Amino acid sequence: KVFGRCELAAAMKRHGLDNYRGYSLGNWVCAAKFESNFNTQATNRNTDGSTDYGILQINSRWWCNDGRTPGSRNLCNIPCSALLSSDITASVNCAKKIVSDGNGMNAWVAWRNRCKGTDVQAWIRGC
Ligand SMILES: [Cl-]
Ligand code: NA
Repeated sequence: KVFGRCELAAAMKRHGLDNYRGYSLGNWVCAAKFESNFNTQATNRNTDGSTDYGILQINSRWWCNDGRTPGSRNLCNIPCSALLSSDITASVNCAKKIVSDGNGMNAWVAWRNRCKGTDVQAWIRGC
């Protein structure tokens, strides 16, 4: 599915992402907008052979097993296919692991380049 902004904010809140590890909800909405355009089926192939999956574009080099990323790890203990459903639970639970791993939300390329250092609370305005 492709979420609307406030619909996704509400779903992320129901999944406990709001203020997770101190990151307010707007951070997560901004990250999803710029990673995937709020699209649970988004995929992106990288020139290192890894792929980014799902609404938070979680990458197969470290976080999920797709069977095709040489020498990679699977720290979320899931197949990457689980990140390509319309239910965001697997993405949220893996994001919670990622964000607790030692670099916070800096693991997300789109967040660190396009969200961090902006007024991210604006992403939940009107919701
Ligand atoms: Cl604004
Ligand atoms: Na992997």
